[PDB]
Amino acid sequence: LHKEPATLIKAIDGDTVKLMYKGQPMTFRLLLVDTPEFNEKYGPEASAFTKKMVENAKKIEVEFDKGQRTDKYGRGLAYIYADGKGVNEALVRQGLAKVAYVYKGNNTHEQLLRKAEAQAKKEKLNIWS
Ligand SMILES: Cc1cn([C@H]2C[C@H](OP(=O)(O)O)[C@@H](COP(=O)(O)O)O2)c(=O)[nH]c1=O
Ligand SMILES: [Ca+2]
Repeated sequence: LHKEPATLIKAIDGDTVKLMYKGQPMTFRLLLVDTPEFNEKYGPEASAFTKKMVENAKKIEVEFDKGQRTDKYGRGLAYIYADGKGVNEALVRQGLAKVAYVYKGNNTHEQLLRKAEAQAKKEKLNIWS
């Protein structure tokens, strides 16, 4: 897989973000994770965490997996990085997302994220509390 440039347009919630990618505005949905919706428990904390991560970043990158790059809603499906750090993994590591929506052929970072989830669950963090 390879990292490509993008710039923040706007934070949306825990696992969606609006980015400019190849010069066009797109909503991105983070692969392999699921944050609570804003109205659910840890929803607000998940949104705040992703917001801080992407807003503070000097450099946002998007990384597509091997499979479909857009979902049925026209959202881009990617791993997103903020100053080289995985947002997807950071959320799971902090117990603010669950590994989820693991579809065959877009699952390159599955095992890396499951290892993160295990540590968050061990630490009883947030969702796992
Ligand atoms: C993360 C992801 C979600 N989706 C679709 C599946 C779910 O369809 P449904 O809307 O019919 O439930 C929805 C979950 O996204 P959200 O968790 O943002 O709601 O997004 C994909 O198709 N591919 C993906 O990789
Ligand atoms: Ca969600």
